[PDB]
Amino acid sequence: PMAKLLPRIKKKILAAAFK
Repeated sequence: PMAKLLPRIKKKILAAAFK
């Protein structure tokens, strides 16, 4: 998607994975 929102979500998911 042109919107960075979805890639950002993925990045946040990886961030949430960082425990």
